[PDB]
Amino acid sequence: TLPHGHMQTLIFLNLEATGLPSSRPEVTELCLLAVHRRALESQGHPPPVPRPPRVVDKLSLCIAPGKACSPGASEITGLSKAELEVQGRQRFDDNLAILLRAFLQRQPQPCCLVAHNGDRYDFPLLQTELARLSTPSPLDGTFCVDSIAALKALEQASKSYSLGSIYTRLYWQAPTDSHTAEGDVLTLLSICQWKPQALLQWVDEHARPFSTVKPMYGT
Amino acid sequence: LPHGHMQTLIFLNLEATGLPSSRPEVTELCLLAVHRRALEGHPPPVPRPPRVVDKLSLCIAPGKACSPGASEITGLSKAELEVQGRQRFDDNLAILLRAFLQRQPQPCCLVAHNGDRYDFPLLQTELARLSTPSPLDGTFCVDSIAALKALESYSLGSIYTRLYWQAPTDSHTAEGDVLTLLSICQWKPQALLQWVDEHARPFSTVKPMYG
DNA sequence: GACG
DNA sequence: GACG
Ligand SMILES: [Ca+2]
Ligand SMILES: [Ca+2]
Ligand SMILES: [Ca+2]
Ligand SMILES: [Ca+2]
Repeated sequence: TLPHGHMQTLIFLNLEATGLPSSRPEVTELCLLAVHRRALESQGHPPPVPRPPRVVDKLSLCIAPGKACSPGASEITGLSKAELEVQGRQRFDDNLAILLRAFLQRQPQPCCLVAHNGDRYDFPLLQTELARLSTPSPLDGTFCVDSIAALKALEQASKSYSLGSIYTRLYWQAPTDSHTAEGDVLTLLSICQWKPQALLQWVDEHARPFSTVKPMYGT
Repeated sequence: LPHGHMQTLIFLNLEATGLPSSRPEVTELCLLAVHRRALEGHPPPVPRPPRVVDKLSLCIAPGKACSPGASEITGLSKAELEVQGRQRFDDNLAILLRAFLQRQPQPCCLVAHNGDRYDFPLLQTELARLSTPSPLDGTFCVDSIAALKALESYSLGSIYTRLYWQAPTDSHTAEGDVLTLLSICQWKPQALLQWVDEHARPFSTVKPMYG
């Protein structure tokens, strides 16, 4: 049975940040890739890496963080507080929320955000970020799900579950453009398309309200 | 230097229900915003995109059906966009576009291929029906066709293949061709910037495609 | 042209 | 572990 009905659109979501949870990191890059459920509802071996649906909305943004990028974040992601400021990137701010709001508003409701390790990373982090704003959270009315739980579940029914490992186990290919918000969100879409009807249903079953996610750290 | 140095280039691409004759409406819109400073052999390797870009890509339900030609080459149709729940070109889109523009240093200059004859007049027509003040007012625009001529057929693909001695990909998706456009524009970035600064014109002076 |  |  379904806790909240059928999610009308899935939003694959990926972030880059200044470091790992222990460093109370900040967002530096954010990608959203909105897909309607019909899009998710395969010939050959190894299985062709699936084409993205023809109809998707994509938002990819760069974000000046209020603190330095740890050296680790800098070398994996290719970003730095200093370069984003050279390119005049604005921070995680009220206008970024209206933007998110308007972007989310264009999607059939309700939404379900899907991030890889989202339960331990992107969600709580996004939650922390948004809590600083005075604009109402534009996420409070969405649902979320962590695609590590999904892939486990799905593979089980037919080992490492990091992004690339799964993508490589599934497709016998290397993921491209790793650690760019968009780059890795696409690879995430690829593995979620592995069994669309099965993932799509696993999502409906496990979706939970974003507002019940705890912030990574406090103010 | 009529309008100072553009701080942001926003490469712009659309899909639509057809060609100007048919009074088209927009079905797909893609914006690729690159800061000025992320723009400052043989055959030349296709250039890479800068690490820092902002991208917005949206499918839009048109009010009129697609012409058979527009469906053919774009893979889109009113019915599909609708059944998949795409909203119209509405006030919220205007609010979204604007929020996106607000994140860039000014002045922004739009860049589109044959934009003076297509995209710009088309967008202006779409935006004139809205109660929101246009988010594009105060922006600048330029036609990458004039740009590429001045720098050197001038179809998008012709140019790409002529500069990089190889084939484009992902045609007639708003994003597919916006990326292509990005490449040929970075063939000679510095020369491009200088020409853009020189020929940029206020979007708000662009006549509507139709009324 | 050259844009869909 | 897995997220940067
Ligand atoms: Ca991630
Ligand atoms: Ca990543
Ligand atoms: Ca075009
Ligand atoms: Ca196109």
